[PDB]
Amino acid sequence: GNFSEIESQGNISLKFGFLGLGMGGCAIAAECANKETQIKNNKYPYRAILVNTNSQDFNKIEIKNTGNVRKIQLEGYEQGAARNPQVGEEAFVKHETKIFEAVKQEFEDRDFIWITCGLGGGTGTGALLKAIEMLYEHDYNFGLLLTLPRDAEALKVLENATSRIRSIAMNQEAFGSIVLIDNAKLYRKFEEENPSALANEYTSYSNKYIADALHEINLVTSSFTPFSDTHFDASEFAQVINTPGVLSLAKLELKSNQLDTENPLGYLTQLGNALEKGVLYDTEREELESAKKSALSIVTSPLRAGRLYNFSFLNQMENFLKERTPYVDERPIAPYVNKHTTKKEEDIVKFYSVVAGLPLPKRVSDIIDEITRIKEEREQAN
Ligand SMILES: Nc1nc2c(ncn2[C@@H]2O[C@H](COP(=O)(O)OP(=O)(O)O)[C@@H](O)[C@H]2O)c(=O)[nH]1
Repeated sequence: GNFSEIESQGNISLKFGFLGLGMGGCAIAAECANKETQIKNNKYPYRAILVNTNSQDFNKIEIKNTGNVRKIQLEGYEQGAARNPQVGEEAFVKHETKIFEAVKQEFEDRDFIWITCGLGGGTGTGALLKAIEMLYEHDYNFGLLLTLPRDAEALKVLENATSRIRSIAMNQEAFGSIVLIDNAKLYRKFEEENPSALANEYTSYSNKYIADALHEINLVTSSFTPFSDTHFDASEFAQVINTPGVLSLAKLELKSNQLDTENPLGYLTQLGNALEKGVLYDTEREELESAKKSALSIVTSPLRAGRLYNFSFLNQMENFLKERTPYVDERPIAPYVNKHTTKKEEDIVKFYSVVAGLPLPKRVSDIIDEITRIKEEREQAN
């Protein structure tokens, strides 16, 4: 996932600000913060505030960019394995001042704010609600970068995740989009992608994967030249990110030969399958049919551009997104062109879509059953 080439003649759309909450919540934000880029004067375009109980792992987290990040610790809350949300609630409150004071300065120019939290835990999970109130009462443009625990995480944990999802989904109107991350999915992906890899490389993989996923789209929307008036530039992007509800990012890279306008069903399926198999969490057609906003950017070389971006294509795409999200306000099928392209990736046609205003995924539903299975069986034994 190297962007050295693009970032050079490219540029970001929004200046994100990640508010870390808990071990995992800070692991991601920190990962997003420690991102060097070839952009114009700003190796580290992202800033973050790591808010978590004083632990040995948090006291371990390494930061590359000094000054763009600030660790905030909470005394007398070395919870640990306890994993009690309410506790994490008091902690954030008892230091509410010492925190916001750091948010009022570290984010004096952040177009958006990603409340990165690891659902299921106790610290982050608990403060996740008090953190939203803070950024809300102080009029900010924030979103929710949450992660869905896996089954092996045991009962208790799952109960915590579910507890907040419900609270969130019912107050989603009070803030931006919710970039849900399915740890179960990513975990199951890392096994396929790298079958030989060891379990000690997971987190790194995911964090570095979630960071690039979020960063890649932010870079694409404002690093290429449009082929027409239909745009999905920084301005439009900012919209999809401020719309309440879950957000699903999709990506698909194909070759010019593979892509056939005469026989679209061939690749359309892939795009339709790649759109269902989100980058961070799986989503079915049913859930997409209730999306408020959509967008699909196509990036390719200057030569394959004029040839590919014909009348038929543009429509075939307009129809694709159409059947996928019939109730979307507007379907900006904005095709872009990249001049500074490598002849190696010359015959490549990349896709980038962003579906917002989506309902809760099927995963959260499963996490409700896995908790039910346990509780029920725990009594079927009595
Ligand atoms: N993607 C990712 N998820 C994590 C990481 N650390 C923890 N998590 C997830 O977040 C959940 C809560 O763990 P953690 O954040 O350490 O608990 P907390 O510190 O009390 O908020 C776990 O069940 C994990 O699934 C991480 O580094 N990366």
